[PDB]
Amino acid sequence: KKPRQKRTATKAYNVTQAFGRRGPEQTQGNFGDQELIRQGTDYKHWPQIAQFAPSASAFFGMSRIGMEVTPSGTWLTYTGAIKLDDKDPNFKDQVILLNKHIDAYKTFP
Amino acid sequence: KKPRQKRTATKAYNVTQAFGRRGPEQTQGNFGDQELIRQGTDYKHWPQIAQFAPSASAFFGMSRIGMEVTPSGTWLTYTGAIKLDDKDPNFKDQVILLNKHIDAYKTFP
Repeated sequence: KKPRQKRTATKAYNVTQAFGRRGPEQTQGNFGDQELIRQGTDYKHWPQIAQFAPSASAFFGMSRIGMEVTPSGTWLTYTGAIKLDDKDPNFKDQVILLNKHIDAYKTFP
Repeated sequence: KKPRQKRTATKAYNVTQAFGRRGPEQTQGNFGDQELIRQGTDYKHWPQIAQFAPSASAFFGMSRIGMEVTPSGTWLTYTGAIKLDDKDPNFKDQVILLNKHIDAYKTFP
């Protein structure tokens, strides 16, 4: 189907199916509690997470972009940081929501 | 206008105006030669670059997401990698196009 970076997780094709298991390794995603993992973009608070994701123009404009070649193939690398607005009246709710998903897999039964 | 991560660069609002000057530091973008800097999404080969940009779902599914509280504010950190298809006949040209823009800023004021 679609290249991995263009996939959209849903209830029918979830975060694990599209992007693999959450874990600690540099190759793994770490974001998502059990609800977000099974629902993807169907998750009730998805829009509040998607407001932090970069447009294509911002992805290539804000990030440090590189190319790394490994035994698995050729990779476009990306790093960066998005500053939350502490004058956003939703700031405190945004922190709480991001805190619920970052490394949430560590607590899974 | 838009938050930084949702901005769209164009000739009318360019990569420097939207995302700041290219540079070597951690929250400095390093991507784009003078033509892409000037034109943003009006760049003639923008679709060949944007094919590698992640969906919101993939950005939060693939990336390693962190939160840092520093003297400057609260930051959402992100790292990851997007696999190129080395079997795509277009692979060689994709690599040339990306490398044209990665760290181009080092060659001009």
